[PDB]
Amino acid sequence: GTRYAGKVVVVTGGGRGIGAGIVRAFVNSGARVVICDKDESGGRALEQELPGAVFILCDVTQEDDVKTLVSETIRRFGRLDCVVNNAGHHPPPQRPEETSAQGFRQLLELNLLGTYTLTKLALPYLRKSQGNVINISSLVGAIGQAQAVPYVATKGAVTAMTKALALDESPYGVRVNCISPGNIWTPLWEELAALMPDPRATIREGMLAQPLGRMGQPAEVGAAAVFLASEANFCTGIELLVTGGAELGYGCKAPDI
Amino acid sequence: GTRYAGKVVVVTGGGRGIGAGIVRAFVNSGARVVICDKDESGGRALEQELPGAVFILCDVTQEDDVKTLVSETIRRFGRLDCVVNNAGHHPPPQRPEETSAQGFRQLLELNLLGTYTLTKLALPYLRKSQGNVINISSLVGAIGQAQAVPYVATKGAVTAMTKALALDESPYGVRVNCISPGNIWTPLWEELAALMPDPRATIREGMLAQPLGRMGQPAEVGAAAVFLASEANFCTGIELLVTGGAELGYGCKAPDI
Amino acid sequence: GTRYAGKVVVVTGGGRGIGAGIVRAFVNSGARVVICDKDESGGRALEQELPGAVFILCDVTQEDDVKTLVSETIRRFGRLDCVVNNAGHHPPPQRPEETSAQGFRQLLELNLLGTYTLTKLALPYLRKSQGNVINISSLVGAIGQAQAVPYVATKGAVTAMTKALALDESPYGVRVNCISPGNIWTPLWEELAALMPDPRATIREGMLAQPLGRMGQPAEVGAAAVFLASEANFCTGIELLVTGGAELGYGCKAPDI
Amino acid sequence: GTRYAGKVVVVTGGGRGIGAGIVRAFVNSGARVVICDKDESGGRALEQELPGAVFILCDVTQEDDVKTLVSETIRRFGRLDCVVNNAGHHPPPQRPEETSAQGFRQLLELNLLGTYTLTKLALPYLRKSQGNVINISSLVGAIGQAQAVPYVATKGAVTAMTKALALDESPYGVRVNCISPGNIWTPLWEELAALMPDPRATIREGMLAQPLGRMGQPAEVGAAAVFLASEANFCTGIELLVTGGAELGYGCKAPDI
Ligand SMILES: NC(=O)c1ccc[n+]([C@@H]2O[C@H](COP(=O)([O-])OP(=O)(O)OC[C@H]3O[C@@H](n4cnc5c(N)ncnc54)[C@H](O)[C@@H]3O)[C@@H](O)[C@H]2O)c1
Ligand SMILES: NC(=O)c1ccc[n+]([C@@H]2O[C@H](COP(=O)([O-])OP(=O)(O)OC[C@H]3O[C@@H](n4cnc5c(N)ncnc54)[C@H](O)[C@@H]3O)[C@@H](O)[C@H]2O)c1
Ligand SMILES: NC(=O)c1ccc[n+]([C@@H]2O[C@H](COP(=O)([O-])OP(=O)(O)OC[C@H]3O[C@@H](n4cnc5c(N)ncnc54)[C@H](O)[C@@H]3O)[C@@H](O)[C@H]2O)c1
Ligand SMILES: NC(=O)c1ccc[n+]([C@@H]2O[C@H](COP(=O)([O-])OP(=O)(O)OC[C@H]3O[C@@H](n4cnc5c(N)ncnc54)[C@H](O)[C@@H]3O)[C@@H](O)[C@H]2O)c1
Ligand SMILES: O=C(c1ccc(F)c(O)c1)c1ccc2ccccc2n1
Ligand SMILES: O=C(c1ccc(F)c(O)c1)c1ccc2ccccc2n1
Ligand SMILES: O=C(c1ccc(F)c(O)c1)c1ccc2ccccc2n1
Ligand SMILES: O=C(c1ccc(F)c(O)c1)c1ccc2ccccc2n1
Ligand SMILES: OC[C@H]1O[C@@H](O)[C@H](O)[C@@H](O)[C@@H]1O
Ligand SMILES: OC[C@H]1O[C@@H](O)[C@H](O)[C@@H](O)[C@@H]1O
Ligand SMILES: OC[C@H]1O[C@@H](O)[C@H](O)[C@@H](O)[C@@H]1O
Ligand SMILES: OC[C@H]1O[C@@H](O)[C@H](O)[C@@H](O)[C@@H]1O
Ligand code: NA
Ligand code: NA
Ligand code: NA
Ligand code: NA
Repeated sequence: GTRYAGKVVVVTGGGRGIGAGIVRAFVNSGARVVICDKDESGGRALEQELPGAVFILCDVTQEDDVKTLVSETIRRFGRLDCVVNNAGHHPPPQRPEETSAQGFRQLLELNLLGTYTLTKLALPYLRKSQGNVINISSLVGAIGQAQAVPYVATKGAVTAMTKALALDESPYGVRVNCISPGNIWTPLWEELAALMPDPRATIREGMLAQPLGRMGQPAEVGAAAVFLASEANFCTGIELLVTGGAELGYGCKAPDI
Repeated sequence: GTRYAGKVVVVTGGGRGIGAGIVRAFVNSGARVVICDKDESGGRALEQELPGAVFILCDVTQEDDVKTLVSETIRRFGRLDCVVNNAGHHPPPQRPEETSAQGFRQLLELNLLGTYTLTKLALPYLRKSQGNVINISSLVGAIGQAQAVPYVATKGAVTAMTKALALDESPYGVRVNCISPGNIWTPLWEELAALMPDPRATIREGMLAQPLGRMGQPAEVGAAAVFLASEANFCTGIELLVTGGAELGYGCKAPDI
Repeated sequence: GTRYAGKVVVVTGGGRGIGAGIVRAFVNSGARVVICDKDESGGRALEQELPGAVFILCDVTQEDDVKTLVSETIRRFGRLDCVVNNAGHHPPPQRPEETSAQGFRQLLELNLLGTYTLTKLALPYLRKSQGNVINISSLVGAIGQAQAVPYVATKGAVTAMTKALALDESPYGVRVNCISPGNIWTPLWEELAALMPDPRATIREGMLAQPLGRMGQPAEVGAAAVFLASEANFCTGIELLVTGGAELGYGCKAPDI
Repeated sequence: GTRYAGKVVVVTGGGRGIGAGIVRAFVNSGARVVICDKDESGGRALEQELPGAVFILCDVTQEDDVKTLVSETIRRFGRLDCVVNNAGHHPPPQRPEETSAQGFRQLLELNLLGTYTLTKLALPYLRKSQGNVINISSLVGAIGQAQAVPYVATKGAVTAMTKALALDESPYGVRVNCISPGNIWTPLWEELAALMPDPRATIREGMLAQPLGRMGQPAEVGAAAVFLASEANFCTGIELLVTGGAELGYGCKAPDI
């Protein structure tokens, strides 16, 4: 309850799923948390539930929303120590020929440029506090995924951007790291599975993609985020895998012709 | 002179630098090559110089230019076997706070979406020929670079997109690979160095960033591209490093406090 | 003080350096710790200093020493939750032609087979407790190091072995992870630097190999180990980098000929 | 037929499987090849079949055999340009608790130290010719494999050793690279499958572990080796994946508990 006491954290997309798990983990570590989300429902309830968390409506694709998010965080709490760029989306499975450049641009706006924009506006305050940035990327940025060309590209960009910014901000004492989750059971996972012919079979395949035989939990991503913020003082530019071992070994991906 | 005989290759940004080296390597392997570039000067001369290469003016950020590039390649040569997505740019060094979302969008349009667009329009023809895609990414997508947040992000996206598309096109027999060059001596390298306070010192630092103690040549990237196209039939989704060992070992990147 | 309460941890090479930092971190988390070392001096003092830590003399290259280490841990504390395989050595810099197969075998015995042997003897007890294995590898297993062919090979083996065992033990609920430190200021670092022509210059080069501009501390590796043991329940087979960003960007490793 | 004309290549384990494919590829490129193998049957026949290849009986675990291999290569052909360290073995699947330290030592002797020993004895001659080293590692050194702790560890060591030696030999102009094959259809693959309850099912699983839906061929590893030797002059310390995409995407490796 004291690992991150006295610190102020902003979590984007904090109203449900991984983001809400990260919010809870930081509150449990003693921090004050600003929950950013484009939707009011989950985040407002979380603000009522958790002493030490407050909700600010903010769409990270809207630069003026993000400017207000940062200025209100500083006005209300007087410092900013950690930004967790969690807001993002995975579209339904799409074959490459079914994608469009305009859909790709829109997904880049959320998954990549929203992370870029908040980070940029927050960095002057993170420099003052020797704070840190945590980006939520994805394992599939590293290893690929089927029927997800735009999504995979956006997460490869987030992971690479994390390393570039880590280099640039290292002289100023600001660490920049990312977490790459694998299959985490969240409302997005449940929504995507419900679109499939056999949702239950899709969910079973998702569980068995991990050597551990289950999906991950938001709380497990949250613990990884609290570690990076509060105890990983010699880590910058890392990609922390929270995947249950999905990237390990041979599997079903499809004699020598 | 026969490793890729009878095949038809499109090289974007083929008028100078790495692209021209790739053009030359494919012509030397027996292929017919379409040189795409937004600038006429280098590519037109290359078409006069090389029997088997022709020049088509085409800005890869302009979807209708790219549509015409593909339709003219098919009209003139009757097949398409390999697309090399080489067109790209590295801006001058820029501190993160000096970047803009709009500059970032513009660089994504070239380095990422131009590659996406040509690949999409070419894939129906590559399926017919069991052809392949070669994207020119960058080592710094993998390891980061200072003062280059947008550039690094675009190359992380290209490398990840390569793996996603490799998965999607594997059932159709179309391989998708990338080359990640390190420091290659090209007109872009020379132009960026000339902007620096001490261009000669910048160039010396660039040479010594490699264990091999020199920069790479366009011809060396070209040989790697010809290998991927013509002889790497069990390679898909790989990132072929052509970096002189820059990613190896400890170096100068900046007692325990 | 409660994150790992009630748990029992064995740390090899725990008498000084990173190992002692790991011992301290686990004691501070509420665990009981068995300090294994081949030398009595540091570990015996640490046992007097820390309530909750005890010292067992044990050379991890001697199978019967390791058998007794495990049986005494169980006899004295009734369970085993975590094994930290930290014992290892880095020889002085050696050019490849100055190495020997017999020196290579000896270093494999310590850095690789000692880790293998303790893990094997501990796994029946870790299965009962759903415990975990933490191996201390090295960044240079991943990126290489000059004048260290045998050492680098042993750490590449440890990191790979970690992933293999993670796969094998996943059905039994036992996680297997590794930490790859970069330059950590330890008595070994100080001893190796003292052998060099200009020890102070060697130490300065070591600090500047990190974007953060300093070396790491044993306490920072220890915090990473406590995270992996106590809060990383969806992590198995990962390589957690604790390197200060040394693997990022271009540096001094040595125009196109 | 001229890419590697006038050059002299040693291939260990060249009598069958991948090694024989590499021998054939180098002969087809114009090189003279010394086939090293511990067994006479395949290699002697290959020497009769291929003008430009000769067979030398040599067990790479026996230092005096390897000394004679190098001295006879120089005596008979007057130079040495490339060493391909292909000899190696994969034991039958073994659960971790079924392995032994002594079995692990024996596999290290072949897969790791045999590569080390030939490389060491060859390097004085490779320096004179600005030649290169190609080690045959494995994809599973990078991603792990089930029931193969010793094997995986040996290949992680080979890949890491490749990078270390690349650093050390870069000032002398000698490149050191590795190839990491995935599932390649070889007599070893066929022998291991025949040990399983349902060999045909094991082979089908092996094919489907690749997005390409087949296993690789020795000839495909051979083409990769010829590329590294003859045309990859700015590549050193790389790991060239010849895996059919097995490392890409999610698969079958085994809702959030
Ligand atoms: N669930 C997984 O398996 C998984 C795996 C790897 C990575 N990720 C990443 O984790 C993050 C969270 O995923 P999730 O599964 O929890 O998703 P989710 O859809 O359950 O939750 C996302 C939250 O972000 C909010 N959000 C979306 N767009 C926003 C915007 N423009 N501005 C502000 N808030 C916005 C949503 O309203 C929602 O509350 C995403 O970046 C995702 O790419 C998820
Ligand atoms: N030079 C290096 O060290 C280096 C290193 C790693 C990666 N790369 C990548 O290699 C590629 C080539 O780089 P280079 O150094 O040869 O650059 P360059 O600037 O010398 O050549 C690039 C060529 O692409 C053309 N081009 C640019 N924008 C275009 C567009 N919109 N449409 C069509 N053609 C366009 C240019 O006119 C030029 O002829 C780029 O993708 C770059 O990111 C270069
Ligand atoms: N210091 C670094 O920069 C660094 C970097 C990366 C990895 N590592 C790894 O971290 C680990 C600890 O390194 P360190 O710098 O603290 O070294 P150190 O030499 O300061 O401490 C090592 C400890 O292990 C003990 N030990 C050695 N051989 C042993 C054996 N056979 N049985 C039992 N105990 C034995 C020593 O007596 C000593 O107390 C090693 O595995 C090393 O390879 C260190
Ligand atoms: N087959 C695959 O799927 C695969 C995948 C990845 C890596 N590899 C690696 O490729 C290499 C070749 O494998 P393969 O499948 O062709 O095996 P193989 O068993 O079919 O052929 C190996 C050859 O090496 C020889 N050899 C073995 N021990 C030797 C020794 N001590 N001295 C000299 N020669 C010796 C054998 O007699 C044989 O001719 C090995 O290093 C293996 O680990 C193979
Ligand atoms: O959101 C999904 C996902 C999964 C793994 C990742 F690493 C990641 O970043 C996101 C997801 C969920 C459900 C799905 C269902 C079918 C197909 C794809 C699906 N993807
Ligand atoms: O274009 C450059 C570059 C270098 C390495 C890469 F891997 C890459 O993709 C591109 C470059 C050139 C010259 C420079 C000069 C100063 C700073 C950065 C520079 N970058
Ligand atoms: O022990 C050293 C070391 C450094 C980095 C690592 F990643 C690692 O595993 C071990 C070390 C110390 C001091 C030195 C001094 C000179 C040369 C090498 C040296 N190596
Ligand atoms: O030799 C095998 C192998 C496979 C993939 C690799 F990447 C590698 O280095 C070696 C192999 C063959 C057949 C098998 C059959 C069952 C289990 C494992 C098997 N392994
Ligand atoms: O909807 C799937 C899961 O999403 C998670 O974020 C919630 O914490 C779980 O209660 C829920 O089962
Ligand atoms: O401008 C730098 C270099 O660019 C390369 O693309 C050209 O082939 C070289 O002739 C030139 O020296
Ligand atoms: O010897 C170098 C360093 O080693 C570390 O393990 C100790 O904790 C430090 O007190 C010491 O300065
Ligand atoms: O035994 C499996 C395969 O091994 C390869 O090395 C041979 O070239 C093939 O003819 C054979 O089918
Ligand atoms: Na509240
Ligand atoms: Na022409
Ligand atoms: Na004590
Ligand atoms: Na012959």
